[PDB]
Order: sequence, then C-alpha cells, then structure tokens
Amino acid sequence: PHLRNRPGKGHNYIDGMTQEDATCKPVTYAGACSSFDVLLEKGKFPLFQSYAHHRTLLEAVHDTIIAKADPPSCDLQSAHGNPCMKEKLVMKTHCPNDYQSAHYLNNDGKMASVKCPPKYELTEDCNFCRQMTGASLKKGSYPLQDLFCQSSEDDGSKLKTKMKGVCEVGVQALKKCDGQLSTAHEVVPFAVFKNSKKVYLDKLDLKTEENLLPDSFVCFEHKGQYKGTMDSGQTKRELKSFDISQCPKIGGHGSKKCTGDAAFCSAYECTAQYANAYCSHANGSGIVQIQVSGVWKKPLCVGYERVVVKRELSAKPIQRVEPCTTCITKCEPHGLVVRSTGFKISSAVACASGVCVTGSQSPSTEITLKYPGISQSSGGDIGVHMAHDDQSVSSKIVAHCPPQDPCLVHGC
Amino acid sequence: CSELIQASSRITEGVNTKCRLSGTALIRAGSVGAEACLMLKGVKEDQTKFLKIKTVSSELSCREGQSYWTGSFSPKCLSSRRCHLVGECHVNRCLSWRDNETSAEFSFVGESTTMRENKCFEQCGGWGCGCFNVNPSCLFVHTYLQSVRKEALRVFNCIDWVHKLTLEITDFDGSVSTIDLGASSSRFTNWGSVSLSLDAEGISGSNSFSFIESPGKGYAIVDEPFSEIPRQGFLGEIRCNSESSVLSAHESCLRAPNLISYKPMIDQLECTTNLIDPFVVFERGSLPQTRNDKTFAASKGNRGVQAFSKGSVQADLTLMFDNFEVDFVGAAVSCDAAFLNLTGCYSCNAGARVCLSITSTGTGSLSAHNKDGSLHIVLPSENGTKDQCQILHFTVPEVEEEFMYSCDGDERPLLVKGTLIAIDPFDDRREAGGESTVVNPKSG
Ligand SMILES: *[C@@H]1O[C@H](CO)[C@@H](O[C@@H]2O[C@H](CO)[C@@H](O[C@@H]3O[C@H](CO)[C@@H](O)[C@H](O)[C@H]3NC(C)=O)[C@H](O)[C@H]2NC(C)=O)[C@H](O)[C@H]1NC(C)=O
Ligand SMILES: *[C@@H]1O[C@H](CO)[C@@H](O)[C@H](O)[C@H]1NC(C)=O
Ligand SMILES: *[C@@H]1O[C@H](CO)[C@@H](O)[C@H](O)[C@H]1NC(C)=O
Repeated sequence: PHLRNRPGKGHNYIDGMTQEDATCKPVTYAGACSSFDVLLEKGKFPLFQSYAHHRTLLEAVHDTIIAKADPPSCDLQSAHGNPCMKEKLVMKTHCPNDYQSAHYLNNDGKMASVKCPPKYELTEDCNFCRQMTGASLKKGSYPLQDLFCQSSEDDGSKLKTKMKGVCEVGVQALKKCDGQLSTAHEVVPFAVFKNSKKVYLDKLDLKTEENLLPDSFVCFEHKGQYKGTMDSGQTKRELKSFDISQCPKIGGHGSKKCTGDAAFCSAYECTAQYANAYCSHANGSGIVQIQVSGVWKKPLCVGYERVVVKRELSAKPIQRVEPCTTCITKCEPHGLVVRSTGFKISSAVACASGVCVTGSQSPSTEITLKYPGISQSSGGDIGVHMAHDDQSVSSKIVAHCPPQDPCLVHGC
Repeated sequence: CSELIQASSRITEGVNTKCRLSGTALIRAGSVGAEACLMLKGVKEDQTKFLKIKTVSSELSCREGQSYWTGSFSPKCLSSRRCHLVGECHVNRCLSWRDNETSAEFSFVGESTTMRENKCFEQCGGWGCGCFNVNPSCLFVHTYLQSVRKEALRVFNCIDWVHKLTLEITDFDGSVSTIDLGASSSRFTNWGSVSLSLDAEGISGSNSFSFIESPGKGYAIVDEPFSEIPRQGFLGEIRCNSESSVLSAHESCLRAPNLISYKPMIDQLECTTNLIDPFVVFERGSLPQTRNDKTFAASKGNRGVQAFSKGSVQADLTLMFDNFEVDFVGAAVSCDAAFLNLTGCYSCNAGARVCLSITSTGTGSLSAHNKDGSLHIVLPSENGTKDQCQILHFTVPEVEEEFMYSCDGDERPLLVKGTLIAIDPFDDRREAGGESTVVNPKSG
C-alpha cells in the first residue's frame, strides 16, 4: 500500500463533506477514504493508476495548484433552477451507488462538483438524485474524470483547442458549421495549463523526466519504532508516513536523522547514526510534459473525458463533371482522324452500329483509325472512346460524317 | 423468313382466335446489326404479323473471380516514455511487447475497431537521458491507420471471358423489348422464352492482369497478376472486403507485415510509411487500353469490361411457344413506298445498307419479296412520309432487282438499283463468309 503515501499534504476531501477528516485528511496507510479508494480499484482509472504518485484533483485543489470554480458546487437542494448542470450533462460518466457528491474539472480549468440534497444519492449516470430509504451514503465525492495533477509554472495563455474536422467538442464551440453534423460521444484527451482553459487534444503523447525534488521521495516510518513518533508497544506491524521537510539537505541542517536509498543519499544527507525514517524514491514520479503543436509544454494536469463531439463528415466527397469538347473530329478518306488539344491520345476505339475498331499509338494530339464496318460508305454517326493522358475530359464523343467515296481511298 | 405452318393457329371476322402457337422455331441468328424474321400469315391482304429479333451487339464480357477493396491510409502515433521499472518497462516486457497487446498508458483509446499496432523501444538509461536508473528506459508507441480520401477502389480479376449477345426483340404490335443473354442460356421473355445456342465458342481464354473499378468513375487495368496475399510495395498492400471497411480503416482489413517506418529519434517520434497511392495507379491505366491485341474497354452501361479480340461465333437462337396476337389487327391498311438508295458491300459481314422511303396513312409493315424469295425486306409503315432503313446480304458488285412489295394490300413493283463496294482482303482464297464476328483490334 505504498500508493497511500500521498505527495504534498494529501488532503483528499472536499469542502462541506468534512465528516471523514479522520482518514481523508492526510491520506495514510491506515484508514480508508471514500474519495480516494475508488481510484485504486482494478480496471478503473487506469491513467491515474499508471501515474499513481502524482496529485489527484482534490489534492491539487488543496495545494492551490488548481483553483475552485465560481459557484463552487451549486447544491441541487438550493440551485436546481439555475443553469448549473451544463458541462456535466455533456459528459457520459458512471457513478457507483451511495454517493452524495461528485467533482470534476470544468471548462475554465477549475474544480466544480455536483452535490445531491441530503439523504439523496447520485444515479448511475450521475445526472439525477434518487432517495433510497435506510441507506448509508459515503462521506466523500466520486472523482468523475480520470486525471492526475502536478504543479507547473509554464505559461499557456496562448494555448487553445486545435482539432481538425471538429465543429464542437464538449461545451466548446470550435467554429460555425452548416450542413451534415455527425454527433457522438468520444473519449477526448485534454490538458490544462497555467492561465488557460481546457485544451482538448487529438494525440496524447507525453514524457516524464525524474528529479530530486521533495515530491519524488516516499518517506515512511514504522509504528512502535524506537526513538520515533508514536513510540509505544504495538499489536500490528504497520507503517506511518513521514514528512521529508525535516530530513536535512546535503551540506545543510535538519531536525531528524534520515536514511534512504541511493537516490535519496545522492541529494539529501544520509545519516551515520540511528535513523528516524527511511526515505525511498517514488519509482514512477517526475515531471510530465505534454506535446502541443509540436513543442513540449508542462501542463497543470492532463486527463480524458467522454464528451459529445460534433464532427463534419464531409462538405463534398468528390465532384466528377467533365463535358470537355476540346478536340476536332473530321473523317478523312485515308482514315478516321481526330485532332485534339494539348492532351495526348494513346489508344482509342471507334464504335458504329455494333462493329468496333481499335487503334494504338504513342501519346499525341491526334490519332488516325480505320473506319468501322460500312460506316465510311454510309456515313452516319460514329462514337469514339479514347484514353487521354489528362483528367476531367470526356472520353465519349460522337462524330457526324456524310457518306464517303471509296474510290479516292483506294485510288492508285 | 421462316414460317410456322407446323403450329399455325386461326389468328370470326376481326375477333382473334389465337391458339397459343406452341411450335418452336429454329433460325440462324443474323450478324451484328441484322435481324431475325418471322411469317405469321393469315388471309391475304390481312394479318402478316412480323416478329423481328434485331442483333444489337456481341461483346466478350468478363466473369469476375476474387475481389477486394483498398484506399489511401495514413498513420497516427501516440508515444509515452517511462523510465526503467516504471509500469511495464521491464526489459522482458519491452522486448516481448505483442503488437496485439495495448499498453496501459493509452487506455483512453480503450476498445476500438481501427487497424492498429503497438511497439516498444528501448532508450538511454541514466541521468543524461532523464532517469536516475541506468537500465534502459522504454518508449511505448500506439499507431492506428486512418483513411485520407473518402473513396475506395475495387480490384478484381477475370478468370475467363464469355460471349454475350444483345438482342432487340421487335414483338408483335410493339418493339419495347431488349434482352441480353449468353451461351446455351434461356431468357423467359413474354410469349414463352428465347434460348441461344452459340455453339462455336463459349469462352475466349484467360489472362494474368487485374482490373480496378472506381464506383461511379470508370475502370482501369494494372499490369500485375492478381495476388490474394498482401505484398509490400505492390497494389493492395492493405486490402479489405467492403467500401465501408476501407473508408473507416476497420481492423478486419488485411495488410502485409512491417508497413510502418518508426524513427525513435530522441526529440520527437516520427511515424510514417511509403504506400502506393491506388488512385494514381487507377488514373494511370484508365480502361480504354490495348495489351497484346486485346483492347479492354468499358462495356455499354458501364457495368463491366470487354475484350476486343479477333474471332467469330455461330449463333442459332430458338423461339418457343411464341404467341402474342390481338384482334384489332384484322383490318387492312394502305401504304406506299419509294426506293431511296443502296449502299454497303457484298459477301461481307457488315452487309449492304438498304433504305426505303415509306409513305403510309397509318401504322403498318412492309413485306417486299424478290421474284425467287431469297431476299426479304421488312420496314414499319407510319402515317406520313417516313425514311426507314434495312440491312441485307449480297454477292454481286452491282444490284438490279425487283421486289413484290405490299403493305397488307396489293403487291406493287419495287425496283432497287445501285452498286456495292468491295472489301479488299488483299487476300482471298475462295470466299469470305458472313458468320458473326466479335469486334477485333487493328493489330490483329
Ligand atoms: C441514302 O438515303 C438515306 C435515307 O435518306 C440517307 O440516310 C440517312 O437519311 C436520314 C433521313 O432519311 C438522314 O437523317 C438526318 O440526319 C441529319 C444529320 O445527321 C439530321 O438532320 C436528322 O437526324 C435527319 N434529317 C431528317 C430526318 O430530315 C441521314 O442524314 C442520312 N444518313 C447519312 C448521313 O447518309 C443517306 O444519306 C443516303 N445515302 C447516301 C449515300 O447519301
Ligand atoms: C513501480 O511503480 C509502479 C507504478 O508506477 C508499481 O506498479 C510498481 O510496483 C513499482 N515497482 C516496485 C514497487 O518495485
Ligand atoms: C492478443 O492479446 C490478448 C490479450 O492481450 C490475448 O488473449 C490473445 O491471445 C492475443 N492474441 C494473439 C497473441 O494472437
């Protein structure tokens, strides 16, 4: 249970729901917090479970990393007639039972939550409040989105949503479109930067780089340990969290003797006397950087949603119209010759009342062909199909010819 | 041109008493543009209903075998670099990464039907690379293909070519009937059925090419054999079974191994590939094309491909149970005719074109017959002066004959003049023959 050694204060509680301060004020190996234990269930919240040693939304809020929205959480008991549930109703979520509250990161990059009236619980889609008699509601709030938060100083005031072929994602109106509008629920990764709003992304590529800052170390201490806090006889072997702000930095001063692994000893001053706490290195921590518009940036925090996107499938798939007539067709006693413009003709076929005749030649602006059947003697109309080198030129043309005299053709 | 005396019925003044003529008829099918002729004679100056089966055209259609679809695809990649011992960056996990298996970092993708693969690459391990550990780190890449253009191409092959005859059936009192049928096949038309023998050749070999069909745009030919297994660097490297699968890059589409080129250079990953644009190849070999004297081209109606090869066939279509008669035709009609000209050749497949000026007071037909009965001329007669044409066969350089023409009335003398051109074969042994020639190229 090393994941319960939270970075920073580890305050996994929300304002108003302060009935679980025994175990939700700093989250430790001992208790059980309703607003945190859901994150560690197998198969749920996999993105945070991968980045398990980064702050949650509530933790980031309590460290002043992420601000709190204006109507911080308009209670449905007192504000069910106000335009509150606008960003919530565009998301597709799934809450478990016996939960009276649920918090999410709104569009402006702040934290807002939905609180059902007392003794009511949130339904399976977190959209309605339902009252079940004789039910014990949990004391925490369900994290709606799957996200992990960190502290950043990189500025992102010029960052904006840039998705191709999207007219509207979530509650953001990307542009104005007319015509067909494909509408569906999609999993859209997002990120929030300093002095910015939510920035939905098309591709989620990110990297982490480790460091030796205090948030990268997991200090603990045994319960009942000699010459330590809570130094009394015990009946169970359990750990206890330790604050790294006490162990002295290298070449510095501190209040508690501290020991640890190689990474801790390389940055802090590992003691030579009896140690008070063991400070290892959070094996997954570091600084996570996102790539937006090719350039890497440091987000306040990233996640993903299930919002409704209004795409545009197509304006026009393809247009195939070509009534081209840039050719001259003049029947000649020597042969059927058609003179065309710049586009060259390699092979052609001539059809006149069933019987057809074909010709092949190198690409040229003109081609001569033998007359099909008795069309030379009888004249009439003759259709010609040819293969142009270019495109957008009609391949079916018709030539009108009067009756001809074979004597000139065979004259010798 | 042939009678039906074996099963002739009594086609009461005016009223019709047709007995559903059951006797079949056997007449050799005429050449291309010619017609097949019938004699429903009743009482002189009455009846004489003519059934005409005009030979529209003969084409060497294609019998398609296997087929598949393809389009233009472009890849997109998602990367996630984690240090050693983080997640599943164990050397064994990084090396054994099964493309079919997805990493836990790109779980927002979740379940999807897009064609996709997953790769894992090692990078530097050490404080210079970015990780305190010295064992190599990992870079998980998820790549999925997406379609660029909203179009697809169908690629098929012709296992064999079949002779196919198009006939214009000029039924009794109305010529609205066109039928297309192959060799040794029957078509259940009105008044029974029509069957074609075409005993000469039911096939014209095979080939080793493949044809592209763009829906609503035309056809094309590629100079490669049709391969049922995808191959890198050829057409159909990525192939599907439907246009929807192509336009959505569905995972059911097959593709060759090692199509995506990965450049894991330390700053940014580069996911790219070199793929043959099927649209370029389609535009390159547009249909109107000639290969070793075959000249494949789009069939009339744009529903397939043809094969213009030198040859000819013998066709003997058989009518059966032909019965289409009414009672209003019992009245006689007057008609007049005037000879116009004579053009064409002799002893030739094309024949000699015969045109006649018809001046009639109403609906009717023409039954000009020569003295010996060898040559028959039939032309419909309509109100006012009309100019209709017919096609006959001759074996004389000059034509000078008289025909007993009568449009359901009295026979009057119709005289035809003119000479016929000579089809220089610059190569003759004893004769030419009519047969039924399928279209052929110049290089034959
Ligand atoms: C032998 O006489 C035939 C019968 O007149 C001619 O064959 C065709 O005659 C048609 C009408 O009798 C003509 O149709 C005309 O076509 C022109 C232009 O193509 C248009 O004005 C109309 O479609 C039509 N005009 C009408 C109905 O008044 C054909 O022009 C004609 N075919 C041709 C081109 O020969 C022959 O002309 C004639 N043979 C010889 C050797 O001259
Ligand atoms: C390393 O961290 C991952 C989560 O980031 C954890 O699953 C794994 O157990 C850790 N390795 C250890 C503790 O050896
Ligand atoms: C694909 O992966 C799944 C789970 O990762 C596995 O059950 C299945 O056997 C794999 N199929 C292969 C390797 O062909």
